[PDB]
Amino acid sequence: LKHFLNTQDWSRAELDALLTQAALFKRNKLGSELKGKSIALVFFNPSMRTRTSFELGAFQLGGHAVVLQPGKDAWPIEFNLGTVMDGDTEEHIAEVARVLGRYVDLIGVRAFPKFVDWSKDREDQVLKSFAKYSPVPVINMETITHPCQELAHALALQEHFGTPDLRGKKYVLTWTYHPKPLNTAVANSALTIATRMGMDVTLLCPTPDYILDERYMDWAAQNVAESGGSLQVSHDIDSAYAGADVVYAKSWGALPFFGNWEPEKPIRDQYQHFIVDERKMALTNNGVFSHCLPLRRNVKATDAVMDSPNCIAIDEAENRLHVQKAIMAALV
Amino acid sequence: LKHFLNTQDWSRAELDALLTQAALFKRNKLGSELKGKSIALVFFNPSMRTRTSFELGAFQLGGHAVVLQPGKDAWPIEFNLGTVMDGDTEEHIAEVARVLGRYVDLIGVRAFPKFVDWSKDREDQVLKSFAKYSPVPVINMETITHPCQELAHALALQEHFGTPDLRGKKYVLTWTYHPKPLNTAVANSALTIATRMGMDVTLLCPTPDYILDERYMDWAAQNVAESGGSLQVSHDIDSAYAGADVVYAKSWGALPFFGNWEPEKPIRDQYQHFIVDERKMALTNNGVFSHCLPLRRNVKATDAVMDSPNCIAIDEAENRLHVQKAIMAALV
Amino acid sequence: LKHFLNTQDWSRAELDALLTQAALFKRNKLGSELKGKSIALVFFNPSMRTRTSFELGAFQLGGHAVVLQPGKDAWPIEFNLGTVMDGDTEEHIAEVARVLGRYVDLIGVRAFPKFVDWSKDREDQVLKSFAKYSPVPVINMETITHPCQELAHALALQEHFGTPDLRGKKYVLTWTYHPKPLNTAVANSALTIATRMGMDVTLLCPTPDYILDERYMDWAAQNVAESGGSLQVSHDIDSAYAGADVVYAKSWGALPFFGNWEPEKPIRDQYQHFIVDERKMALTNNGVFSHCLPLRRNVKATDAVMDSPNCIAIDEAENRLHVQKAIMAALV
Ligand SMILES: CCC[C@H](NC(C)=O)C(=O)O
Ligand SMILES: CCC[C@H](NC(C)=O)C(=O)O
Ligand SMILES: CCC[C@H](NC(C)=O)C(=O)O
Repeated sequence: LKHFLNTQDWSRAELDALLTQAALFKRNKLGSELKGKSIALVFFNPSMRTRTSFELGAFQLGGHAVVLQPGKDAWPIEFNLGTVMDGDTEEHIAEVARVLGRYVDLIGVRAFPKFVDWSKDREDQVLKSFAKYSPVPVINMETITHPCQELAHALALQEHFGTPDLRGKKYVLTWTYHPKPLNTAVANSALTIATRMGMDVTLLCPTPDYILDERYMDWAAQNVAESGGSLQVSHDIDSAYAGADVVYAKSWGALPFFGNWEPEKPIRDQYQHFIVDERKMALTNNGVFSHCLPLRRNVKATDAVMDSPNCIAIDEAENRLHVQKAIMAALV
Repeated sequence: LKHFLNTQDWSRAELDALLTQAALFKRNKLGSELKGKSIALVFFNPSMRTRTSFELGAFQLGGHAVVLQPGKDAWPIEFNLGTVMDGDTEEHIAEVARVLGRYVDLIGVRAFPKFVDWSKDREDQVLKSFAKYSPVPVINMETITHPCQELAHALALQEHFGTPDLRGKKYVLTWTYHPKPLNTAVANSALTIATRMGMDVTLLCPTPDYILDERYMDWAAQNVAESGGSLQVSHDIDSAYAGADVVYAKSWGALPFFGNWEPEKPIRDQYQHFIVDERKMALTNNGVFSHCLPLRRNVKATDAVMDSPNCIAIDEAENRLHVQKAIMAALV
Repeated sequence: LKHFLNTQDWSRAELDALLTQAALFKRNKLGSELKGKSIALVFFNPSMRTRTSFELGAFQLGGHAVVLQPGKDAWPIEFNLGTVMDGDTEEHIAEVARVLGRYVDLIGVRAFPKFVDWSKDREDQVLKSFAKYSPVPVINMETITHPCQELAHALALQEHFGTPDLRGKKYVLTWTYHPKPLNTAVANSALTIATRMGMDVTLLCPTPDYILDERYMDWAAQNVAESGGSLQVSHDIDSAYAGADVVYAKSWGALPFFGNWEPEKPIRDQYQHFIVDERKMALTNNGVFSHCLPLRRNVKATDAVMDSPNCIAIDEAENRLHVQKAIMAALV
């Protein structure tokens, strides 16, 4: 059974095929690839673009999406095995996934980490459990990686540069400020796809404490050694931005401070200058800027940067619809 | 770009065309005016009729509605310009409207005032922001006016009297009781459409403090001088109801007490007799009664009045579906 | 006007026809029985299977389901007659049902008892009110009985035994543990359909305090005297399970302790051994086990029992989709 849990699990040929079908769907939006079929969109956290794009995608391909929110409308779910369910959870994922599998043709799941202990969050328990127990394909709508965002992002880049081959371009994945510590998911994904596409990647972040999990630093290393690109970690703003072709910002809490954010607060607060403004973007080679959204203006990026003709965030956002339809079509 | 923010922005010819198409859709409900198209229904407050009627309307015309609730499922939105987003809001309407505009063909928005300061609520910031930043038509699903309700109401009246020409009829817009101070939106809208239709309008309310915002009193004045009707403010029940052809009730907090409801509580509480009962309706010329709903029985109107054959509230409620389909068809 | 409030209200011929159409829909899922039609699914409590199955069912038959949650998105509703609505409820069911009746073709309603006073919960006020005021057919999505579950369950049994005639088989409806007192709805329904199908039924429960409401014990008595089966109440585990062909578990709070659960807590807590495990199921005649779900593993039933090839709960869950489509088709 083929799932869409991570682009890393797919071959470059399969990913290229997805992106191409995405471009094709962008040209002809209505189709019958999902006629009479349905997808259950399970959300354990908030969403605007993901819920909307998947729901419309199913509709445009002749299918139907059922939106579920455990703890809100659906019953809370237990994932640990062999435990006595006398707590807050009403049913086990074993039953949930099997039941849904009798109703729908695809299952999407969004579940952010709990931020109490990275040792447990990094195991990707919710996603793996759905994939384990579901008799139908499972799609990652963001857990500790955000693969649908990776493809929307990659397509937007290929569209901007007018070619599927991004090798050569200097890609800068920069950390940015936010009053709260966030998920590293989008950053892990950006690092993964940027290297898989063979670009010259630079992970710009405040201090070594903000370096991503080894799992992704290693995926990136293997991707580079096979794509022809390169990976580099930096803590100097100006040097990183210089000559860049692409700048992708994202904020995230330092992994070493999981379950202990009290001391990390003052640390991030002294790096508010990592905000993407005109000054930094001027150091790039007429490079493009993007963010996965939602974005806090004048915090993560300035109004000027967001309204700049070089900001392709809205195009990347649109592409979420096209890439997802390609993913659903490929899995059914 | 044409939007449906207020009937006042539309010409009488355009409004007559909408009402006619509404009547046509009421005769033939299934159509293809929205085939493959979609509308994002953004709700910042509760709704039963609006969400249901729009959702079914999109379905019946071959399209699909995506229901969103910022703060509930979708991310909270910021509307103020050039501010530092380090508060409760995650993204700016600038991005929200542009992203949705890449997904859907129409955007509906419902956003009640905050009731903290009428000076800010009356600016209609949420609605204006969507219309400003959206690349697709925007529809007012109720903010400080309720135009979809105006047309459902007008159509119901034309159906009751068997003619589109309502000139001559005596229309009474009466305030009614409610334990809490409410939005003036429906009252502002009733005053607007009743005069636009050229009826003899009387705004019956407890005291001068309950008179509506000058903006709408002025719209009404201009509507009368062009429709042939008339406007009048009254504080005497019996005289107002006498010979009336239509009685539309609605409760609302006195504008002069915005952000300071403590002292207004005892004021409204001494006017519970403004409730629409058999006695008052008997003073009318076999007139009809209606309310936008939801209605608190034995508080706003008595059970007898609600179950009276002269109460057309259910018909007006149904018309919300037909008028809205006419609006969506006209905007696409 | 025909509604689907309880299987008891339907003749055996009509129920047999529903089950047959259910089997037919299971063979050919896409149809046009609800083309252009819609159903309003009103939920006053949580749901995963019910919301999903009804929503997909409407879609597969060419219709559309509108999901509503009073108090969450829709306005709170009042059901008592002739009262002054100055409390938490915004509108009366009289208006709600009539308005929905102008929009949709069917109305489903789920409303659990309040658990404050069985004397009032047993009156089934919400369901009866919808059926009273709605101009369109009403469907019970679970209140104090769960008829859609009854048919999904019955069909699963007929499929397992390879015949619609279940007479002769020994059916055991056993109470099970749960940290909290639950609704008796599913148990009342199981007792009702098991006897209506003419099986040898045994209601196994801890003490006489856990016996179901007389209303259902009486329905069962009348069903037996007409179906040829038999009814029996038991408090001895091993004797009940011995030679059973079917074992259906469900937990519920003792009716005599409604509104006074404090003292019942220690009572249920001393019967945790009523859990359905391998030991008990081994006493059966290679019998099948099922539960309506959601189920707490290692509390209501053990992991071994749930993963046993004799557990048909997933099949019963799937059947909810098929039986419901048969119900909607029959009512339109
Ligand atoms: C697109 C994912 C956004 C989510 N953002 C927040 C602010 O929680 C995150 O950081 O993963
Ligand atoms: C149809 C709009 C109803 C809303 N009512 C309440 C009670 O908030 C209002 O007064 O504007
Ligand atoms: C299928 C109905 C399940 C509901 N369960 C809970 C746990 O509330 C009940 O006991 O009625």
